[PDB]
Amino acid sequence: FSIERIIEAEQRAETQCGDRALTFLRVGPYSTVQPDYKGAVSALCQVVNKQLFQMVEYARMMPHFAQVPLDDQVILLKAAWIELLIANVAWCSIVSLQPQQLFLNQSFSYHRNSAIKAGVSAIFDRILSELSVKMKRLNLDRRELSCLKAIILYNPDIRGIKSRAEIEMCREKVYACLDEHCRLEHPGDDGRFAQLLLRLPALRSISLKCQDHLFLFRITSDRPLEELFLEQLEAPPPPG
Amino acid sequence: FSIERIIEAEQRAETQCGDRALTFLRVGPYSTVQPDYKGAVSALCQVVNKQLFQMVEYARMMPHFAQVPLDDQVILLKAAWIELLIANVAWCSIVSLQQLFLNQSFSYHRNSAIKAGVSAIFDRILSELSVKMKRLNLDRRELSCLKAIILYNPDIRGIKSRAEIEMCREKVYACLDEHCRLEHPGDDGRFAQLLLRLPALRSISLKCQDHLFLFRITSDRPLEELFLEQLEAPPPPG
Amino acid sequence: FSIERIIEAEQRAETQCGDRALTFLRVGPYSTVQPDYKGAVSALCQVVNKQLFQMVEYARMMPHFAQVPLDDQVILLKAAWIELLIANVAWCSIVSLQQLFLNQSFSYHRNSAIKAGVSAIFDRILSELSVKMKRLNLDRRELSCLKAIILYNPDIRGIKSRAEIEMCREKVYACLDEHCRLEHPGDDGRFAQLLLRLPALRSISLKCQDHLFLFRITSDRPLEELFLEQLEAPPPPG
Ligand SMILES: CCCCCCCCCCCCCCCC(=O)OC[C@H](COP(=O)(O)O)OC(=O)CCCCCCCCCCCCCCC
Ligand SMILES: CCCCCCCCCCCCCCCC(=O)OC[C@H](COP(=O)(O)O)OC(=O)CCCCCCCCCCCCCCC
Ligand SMILES: CCCCCCCCCCCCCCCC(=O)OC[C@H](COP(=O)(O)O)OC(=O)CCCCCCCCCCCCCCC
Repeated sequence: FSIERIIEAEQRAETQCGDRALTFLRVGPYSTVQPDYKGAVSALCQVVNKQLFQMVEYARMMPHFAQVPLDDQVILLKAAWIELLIANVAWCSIVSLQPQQLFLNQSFSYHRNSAIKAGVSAIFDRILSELSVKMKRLNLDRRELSCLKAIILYNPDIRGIKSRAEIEMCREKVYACLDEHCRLEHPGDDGRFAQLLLRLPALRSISLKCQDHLFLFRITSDRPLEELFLEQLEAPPPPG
Repeated sequence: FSIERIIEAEQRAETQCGDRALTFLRVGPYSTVQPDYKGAVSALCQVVNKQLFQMVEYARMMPHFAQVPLDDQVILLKAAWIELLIANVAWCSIVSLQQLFLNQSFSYHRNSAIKAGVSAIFDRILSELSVKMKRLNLDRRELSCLKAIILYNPDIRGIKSRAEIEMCREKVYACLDEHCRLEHPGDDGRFAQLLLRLPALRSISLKCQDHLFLFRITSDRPLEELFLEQLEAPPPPG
Repeated sequence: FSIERIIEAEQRAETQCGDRALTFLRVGPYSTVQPDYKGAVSALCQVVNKQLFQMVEYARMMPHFAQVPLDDQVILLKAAWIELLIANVAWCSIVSLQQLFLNQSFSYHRNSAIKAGVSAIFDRILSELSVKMKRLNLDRRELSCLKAIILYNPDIRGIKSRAEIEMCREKVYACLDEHCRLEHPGDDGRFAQLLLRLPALRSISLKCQDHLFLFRITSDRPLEELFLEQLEAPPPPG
C-alpha cells in the first residue's frame, strides 16, 4: 500500500486494456444532438467508454478494492467515475496552459470554439481555471495526482456501502502517503497538504455538472451503469 | 480470520462443553408455569442453559473477541444471545420441512406452542427463517457468517471498541461475499438477500425476549454477571 | 503497541530533551499580570514550556503518531496538551497527601494560588484528581494509559485520520483493561472508574485555559505553529 503501488495500477490499466471499452455513452435516436454532429459526439463517447473500461481494471488492481464485497465495489465506481475522468483531463490539460485547449488524452483535444459551439464552454472553462491552472500553479506532480484520485475512489460516505471502516482506512493510508510525499519533497510549505486537498471540492462540483449535461443530452445507455460495472468486475481481466 | 476458523469455533464449542450449563433459565416457585408442565418447561430451560454456556465458549474462540475489554465482551453477548440461539433453531427446523427443532433431536410440535400462547413466534420462526433459508439453499458456511455478523455488533450502547468490532464484522462480510462469488457464480443478488434475514431474526428475537420476562422463568441474577463470571473463568477441555 | 511501549515514550521524552523548551507561555507586554509578580510567574512559564517541548517528543514517539498527517498531529497536540500537563501534576501532587507539584521538586502552596487568584483550580486538581487517584491506588502504568487515551482523540474538528486514531485509542483500552484486571483484582468495576477521571480532567483543563487567556501570558504566535515547527524539525539526541 504505497504511492508506487497505486501508480502501477494506473499505468498498467492505461496500457494493457487495448481497445476494450465499457459502452455507457453513445448517441441514439433520442439524443439532443444535431445530426451533423453525431460523428463527433460519438467519437467523444468512444474515448470515454475506453477510459471507463480502464478505470474498472484500475480499481481492480488497487489495494484491498477486490476484497470488499462486490456490491460495495460497484457503488464506489458509480460514485467516483466522473471525478476520476475529469481529474485526468485536468492533468493532461496542463501541457498547453484564459486557456483554449482541453485534453482528454495526449492526442485528442478540444479548442474553446468547439465547446462554445456545443454550448458547454462554462464547464470547459472551470475545468481549466479551477483545476488545471491551480494544479500547475501548485506544481502538482504525478505522485500527488495519484494520491488525490485514490482518496476519491476510497469513499466511505456513500449510501448503501457495507465496508465503511475498511474503505476509510485505505483512504487514511493514502493521506499518510500524500503527507509523506509532501514532507519529503516539499518540506518548505507545511500548508501544501491542505491546499492539495482543496482541489477535491472543486472537482466534485464540476463533476456533478458534467453528469447533469450527460442526462440533458441523453447519450447514456438504457442499461444502468451499475450493471455494466458489475459485469466487468465479475469477468476476468484482459490480457494484462 | 476465515469461514473455517469461525466454523471451528462453533463446532468445538458444541462438543467440548459436555453437559456444562449457564443457569439463566429456571422454573421456580414464583414462575408463572402450569405445574402440570413445570417439568416440561424446566427441560426446555436446561437445553437453553447448555446452549448459552456453549455460546460463551464459542465467542471466546472467535477472532479477536477475547481482546476487547471485558465489559465489551459482556455487552456483545447480552445483545446477541437470543438471535444466535434462534438462528440455530431456524437452521435445524429446516429438516422438518409444524415441528421446530432446538437440537438435532429435541423438537416441539405446533400444538405445543398454541398451548403456551407462543404460537406467533413458532409460526414466524419457520415462516420467515427456516422456509426462506431452505428456499435460498443456505449452507453452513453462510449461517456461520450470518451468526458472526450478529456477534460483532458495534452499535450497542456502552461499547468501547466500536472500530475493532466493526472491523471484525466487515471481514466477515468479505468472507461471506467471497463464498458467494465462488459457490454461487450466478446470482449477484445472493449476498444482499442473505443479509435480509437478519432484520427478521432481530424482530422475532425481540418477541422471544418479551415472552421471557413474562413467564418469570429467568434468574434473579442479571445475565451480565453470569457471562462475566464464565468469561473470567477458564475453558472446559482446552 | 503495549504499555511498555507507551511508558518508554514518556520516560525517554522526560530525560533526553535537557533544558529545551517550546515558548508558548511568556509574560508579554500585553499581559494583565502585575509587574511585581513577574519573576515568579516567568519561572512557572519556563517549567511549562519545557514540559511542552517534552510532550511533543513524547507524541512523536507514540505508536502511529508520526505517520498520520502533520496537520492531524498538530490538532491532536493542541487539543490534548493542557490535559496531559495537568494529569502529570495530579500524579506528582499525590506525594503531598497542602502542595501542588509540577515536578518532583517544583511546587506551590495554596497561598501562592490564593494571591494569584487561582485557588479554585488549585483545590479541584488535588481534590478531584490527586485524592481520587490515590484513593483508587492508581499506578504509573495506568496513568500512562489514561494519557494515551487523551492523546488519541478522534472527535476533534478538522481531523483527517479519525479511524486510525480511534483504533489507537481502542488498543489502549484493551491494554488498560488487561493491566487493571491483572494487578488490581477484586473489582470488575475498576476499569470504568478509572475512566471517570477523564471528564474531570477535561473540565479542570478548560478552566486552566481560561486563566491563561485572561492573563495574556501566552505567545503572539499561535501554538499550532510552534507544534508544527518542532514536529518538522529533527528530534534532540533521541
Ligand atoms: C472525458 C471528460 C470530457 C470533458 C469535456 C467537456 C468539454 C466539452 C467538449 C466539447 C464537445 C464538443 C463536441 C463537438 C460537437 C459540436 O460542436 O456540437 C455542436 C452542436 C451545435 O448545434 P447547434 O449550434 O445547431 O444548436 O451542438 C450539439 O449538437 C450538442 C453536442 C452535444 C454535446 C455533448 C458533449 C458532452 C457534454 C460534456 C459533459 C459530459 C462529460 C462526460 C465525461 C464524464
Ligand atoms: C431455543 C429458543 C426457543 C424458541 C421458542 C420455540 C419453542 C416454542 C415451543 C413452546 C415451548 C413448549 C413449552 C411447553 C408448554 C406446554 O406444552 O405447556 C402447556 C401450557 C399451556 O397452558 P394450558 O394447559 O392452560 O393451555 O404452558 C404452560 O405450562 C405455561 C408455561 C409457558 C411455557 C414456557 C414457554 C417458554 C417460552 C418460549 C420462549 C423461549 C425463547 C427464549 C430463548 C431464546
Ligand atoms: C503546570 C500547570 C500549573 C497549574 C498549577 C496552578 C497553580 C498556580 C500557582 C499560582 C502561581 C503563583 C505565582 C506567584 C505570583 C503571584 O502571586 O501572582 C500575583 C498576581 C496578583 O496580582 P494582584 O495581587 O496585584 O491582584 O497574580 C498575577 O500576576 C496573575 C497570576 C498569573 C499566574 C498564572 C497561573 C494561573 C494558572 C493557569 C494554569 C496554567 C497552566 C496551563 C498549562 C497546562
